[PDB]
Amino acid sequence: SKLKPEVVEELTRKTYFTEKEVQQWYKGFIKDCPSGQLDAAGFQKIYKQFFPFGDPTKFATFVFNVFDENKDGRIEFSEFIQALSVTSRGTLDEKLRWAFKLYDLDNDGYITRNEMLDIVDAIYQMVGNTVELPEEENTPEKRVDRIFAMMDKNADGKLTLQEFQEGSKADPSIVQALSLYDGL
Ligand SMILES: CC(C)c1c(C(=O)Nc2ccccc2)c(-c2ccccc2)c(-c2ccc(F)cc2)n1CC[C@@H](O)C[C@@H](O)CC(=O)O
Ligand SMILES: CC(C)c1c(C(=O)Nc2ccccc2)c(-c2ccccc2)c(-c2ccc(F)cc2)n1CC[C@@H](O)C[C@@H](O)CC(=O)O
Ligand SMILES: [Ca+2]
Ligand SMILES: [Ca+2]
Ligand SMILES: [Ca+2]
Ligand code: NA
Ligand code: NA
Repeated sequence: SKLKPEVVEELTRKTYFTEKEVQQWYKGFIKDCPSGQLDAAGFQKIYKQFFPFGDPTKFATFVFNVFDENKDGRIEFSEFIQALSVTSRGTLDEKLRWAFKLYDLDNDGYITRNEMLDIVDAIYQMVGNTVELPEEENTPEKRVDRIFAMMDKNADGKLTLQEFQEGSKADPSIVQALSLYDGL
């Protein structure tokens, strides 16, 4: 009940984890999902555990789709560990690029005001009452307006990856959120 040697080596080379950390995360992954394939409902259950005082269902669905690389409706361990690596230990640039993919719902190379608003409304639902909101950003629409004011340099209503990267790095509050390693 362990990973084959070849897979351990492969996954270690593709992530910021060590061999022992990979084998350890697999033990926990298998314990919760014995088949090794996480379903949308199971992934939903996990996110409900991160945010018990809100509704993470909509956001969890968007996240599930992004990191289901091969789009087969299941998150296998290889997809899980690589997602976890970028999201928990990646550099700022690598995290930003996965953040862009999440906001680019149709993967067409632009984030529209409507694509972003859908995600941000999911984020506000997920938080719930667990974050006091300044009045100037107490709605998804207000947050989106501020973001596109800061980042849409050509004012075409869409964000390229270049606009999203430079705009995010300009805001000290965004830089901090994307510069953590194991939550620190
Ligand atoms: C280690 C724990 C905090 C964690 C995370 C996480 O790090 N999230 C985190 C939060 C913030 C920043 C970075 C990471 C994720 C976790 C979940 C989703 C995405 C990323 C990490 C999970 C986890 C839960 C259920 C699963 F099916 C698999 C893993 N788990 C739980 C694993 C644990 O059930 C092992 C099991 O053996 C214990 C038991 O059965 O009693
Ligand atoms: C679960 C965790 C590893 C995660 C994911 C994710 O879904 N990964 C995952 C893992 C395995 C399988 C599938 C998915 C994404 C994550 C990243 C991109 C898109 C969707 C989710 C993030 C995360 C990282 C930086 C951000 F700016 C925001 C969120 N994080 C880290 C969140 C953490 O910074 C929250 C913060 O509020 C707490 C703190 O201050 O430490
Ligand atoms: Ca998959
Ligand atoms: Ca798009
Ligand atoms: Ca633009
Ligand atoms: Na590694
Ligand atoms: Na996408």
